[PDB]
Amino acid sequence: ASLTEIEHLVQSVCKSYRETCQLRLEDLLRQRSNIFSREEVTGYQRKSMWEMWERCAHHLTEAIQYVVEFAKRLSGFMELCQNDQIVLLKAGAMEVVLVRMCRAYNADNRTVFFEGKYGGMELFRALGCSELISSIFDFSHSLSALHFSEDEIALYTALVLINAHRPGLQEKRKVEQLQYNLELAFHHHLSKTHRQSILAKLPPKGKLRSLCSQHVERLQIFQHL
Ligand SMILES: C[C@H](CCC(=O)NCc1ccc(OCCN2CCOCC2)cc1)[C@H]1CC[C@H]2[C@@H]3CC=C4C[C@@H](OS(=O)(=O)O)CC[C@]4(C)[C@H]3CC[C@]12C
Repeated sequence: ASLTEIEHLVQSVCKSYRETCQLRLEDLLRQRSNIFSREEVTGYQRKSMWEMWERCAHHLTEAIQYVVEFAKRLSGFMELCQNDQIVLLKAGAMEVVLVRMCRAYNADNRTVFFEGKYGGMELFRALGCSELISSIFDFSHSLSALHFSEDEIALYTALVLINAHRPGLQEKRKVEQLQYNLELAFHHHLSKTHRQSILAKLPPKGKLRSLCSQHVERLQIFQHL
């Protein structure tokens, strides 16, 4: 790859990310003081497990659909075979959503933007799996310490998705090549902006995977990508 190719790849990834965010960062930041009242937190906790899962499942489906659009606009992804596109999305879409969450996360009070306001992990009590939700909130907290720019999140999430070690891939070296060009792009961007230090601070692949619920993987969205 040339300097021109790598610079064009950086631009493509960052443009795709920009066009596939549901919410604008500036709006998310302005809304930080808009926190659910105790009455509203109560209302969420009052819902049945099913009622809460129906709401959350829909929001996650939408989030996943934005990740799919992100992938489609990523230079090189649509050139991979259909099997591999699907394998990568199945294994990585939720991981991308969990990274994207830090944009909607407020480290100051440990809240996430959800249905129009900020709320803590106690909003999600009716779902059960309290340890997992805590672990998810802890994960966003750790990511928040890095102070990612949007271009950084864009390049990092591209690499979360384009992982040549996902079991079930049928063009392994082709995915390896795209992954490598994305590695070049990410490392390039970080060197030029003097941000190489974040490489050592990024959570490992295994960490992201452990945060993905079985219940998410069973959502019908994964049969209709
Ligand atoms: C953390 C939360 C829970 C996830 C989870 O997995 N919890 C474990 C669990 C527990 C029980 C369960 O259910 C059992 C009940 N059973 C199941 C079997 O059937 C019977 C009932 C299922 C799962 C999720 C839910 C919604 C997620 C938001 C959805 C959308 C966005 C927008 C996006 O903006 S953008 O600009 O970037 O695009 C940024 C991200 C953000 C903020 C998301 C952030 C994350 C959130 C809060």
